[PDB]
Amino acid sequence: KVFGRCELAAAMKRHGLDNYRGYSLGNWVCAAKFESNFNTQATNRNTDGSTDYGILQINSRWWCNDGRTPGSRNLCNIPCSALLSSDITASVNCAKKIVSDGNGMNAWVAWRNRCKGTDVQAWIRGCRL
Ligand code: NA
Repeated sequence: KVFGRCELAAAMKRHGLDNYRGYSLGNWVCAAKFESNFNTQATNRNTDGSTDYGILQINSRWWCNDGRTPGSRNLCNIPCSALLSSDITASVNCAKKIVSDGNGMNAWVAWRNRCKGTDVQAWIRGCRL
């Protein structure tokens, strides 16, 4: 599924991502924009042979099992395919663990490079939340 900006903002809030670990909803929408372009089916191979899955490009290296990432962990206790669902619950649950891991949203390199310190409120501007 390709979400709209305000539709994704609404689904993130309903799943308790808004202000989770102090990160305003605009920060999560901005990360999703540049990770996946709001596409729940987005997958990208990393050079180390791990894969990033879903709206928030969660990495098989640590967080999900795709069965092809040697030496990896599955810390969110899920198949990486569940991160590709039109329902974002599993992606949200697992992003809660990632952002609690100690480096906050810096774990999303696109967040750091393209969202951090920007006017992230623009991402939820005009949205009926
Ligand atoms: Na893994």
